[PDB]
Amino acid sequence: TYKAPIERPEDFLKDKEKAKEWERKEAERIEQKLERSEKEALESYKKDSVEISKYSQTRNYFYDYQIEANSREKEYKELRNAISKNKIDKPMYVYYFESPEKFAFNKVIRTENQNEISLEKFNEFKETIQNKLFKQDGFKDISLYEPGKGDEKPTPLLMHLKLPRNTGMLPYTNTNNVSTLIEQGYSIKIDKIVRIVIDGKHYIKAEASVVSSLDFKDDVSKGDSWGKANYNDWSNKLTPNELADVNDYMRGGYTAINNYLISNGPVNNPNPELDSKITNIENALKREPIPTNLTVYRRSGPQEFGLTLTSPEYDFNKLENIDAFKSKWEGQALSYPNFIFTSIGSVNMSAFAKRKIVLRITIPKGSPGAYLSAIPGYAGQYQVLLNHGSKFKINKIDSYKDGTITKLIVDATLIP
Ligand SMILES: NC(=O)C1=CN([C@@H]2O[C@H](COP(=O)(O)OP(=O)(O)OC[C@H]3O[C@@H](n4cnc5c(N)ncnc54)[C@H](OP(=O)(O)O)[C@@H]3O)[C@@H](O)[C@H]2O)C=CC1
Repeated sequence: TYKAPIERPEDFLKDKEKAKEWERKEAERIEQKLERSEKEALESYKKDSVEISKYSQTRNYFYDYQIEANSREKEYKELRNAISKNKIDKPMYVYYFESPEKFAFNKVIRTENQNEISLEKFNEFKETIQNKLFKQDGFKDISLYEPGKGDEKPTPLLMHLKLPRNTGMLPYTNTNNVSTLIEQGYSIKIDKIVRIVIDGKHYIKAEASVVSSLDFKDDVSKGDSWGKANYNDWSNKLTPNELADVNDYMRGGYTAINNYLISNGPVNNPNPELDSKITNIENALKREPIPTNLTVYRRSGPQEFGLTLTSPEYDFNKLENIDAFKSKWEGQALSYPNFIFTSIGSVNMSAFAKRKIVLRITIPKGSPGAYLSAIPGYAGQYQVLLNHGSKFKINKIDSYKDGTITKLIVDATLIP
């Protein structure tokens, strides 16, 4: 067992004194390990925390070149480096106030004036967050103790998150105060909710845990290394016909196959030649299932969400359309009759430049799928192909501006 340079428990609980005392000692310790470029970036964060954090959330959805060209990128990289420089040797429970809207809870838990939360609102929230996984991204300031009478409590919802071992964590001094920065970039599940009391006021204390997954985002190189490490031998695991049908599908056969599946052709107008191809691709995706929890990205178009390019509801530049889309699709299961093309990379691609929906899918361990880019000769970038007839539970929808165009990020989980 590793002896920490500055000893602490996994949870400081309500002990603000010992927490701040440890946070000050560890801010001082890490300061010494930091680079000038990193220290300078931490000074840039103090002043412009909101814009720097908003950037770190949606930076990986732009083109590879737009990332290298952005004036906010070096600052992101340095801050990322400073936090990643101090990975925790053991877990740490962190505390932060969250909006219930972060979990698609559109109802008011309790007003500022109100002290009580009703059983009705408590149970409705529990029903909303239960059996779901929500992605948490971008730079965030967190607390190392449970807030008390004297501390700032901006929402009736308190997140009590267990950050696992090797999580990047950066404690730092900001004038007289001390704070801890995390980059996030993980799936959380809320296991239990408790109605706690802080200074004669009710608060929902959400017990959250990190459900580890691979998320390469814009690091398509690291993902390509992963996919090839696991799927460089996938071709030899298939029968000559399975490989032939997989190659044919990837080399342009996908159009006839997916259109046939979307139109319910196996029932309406059966094509036995296409049915054999489908049977073979599906079996090939079941040979070596996704070995670890893997986050994939899909540039989705309007028809996938019952819309058209001419549809006024697809204009996400009008807020009313984002609200309408969120209302209709949050908490809903999205079925794909066709095989699904996804990438290990979140970056924008030339062929899907106009696609206003980014489908961020969390593939759980053991799901049918394969990294097809481990087979040369395919138009697609860093592809992972998901089985036909897959269901995606949309947990949360977020917007962002890809220049003039407002686009959506749909946080979906592949349902087994
Ligand atoms: N899209 C991506 O993020 C990725 C794509 N690729 C590559 O992109 C190329 C073309 O792929 P792509 O367009 O994604 O392939 P699809 O088979 O998914 O889509 C082709 C057409 O089908 C429609 N469509 C797709 N899914 C549905 C659905 N469930 N219901 C209704 N209509 C649907 C699309 O319309 P609409 O868009 O309006 O729904 C589109 O016009 C291939 O070479 C592939 O390898 C590779 C990796 C990732």
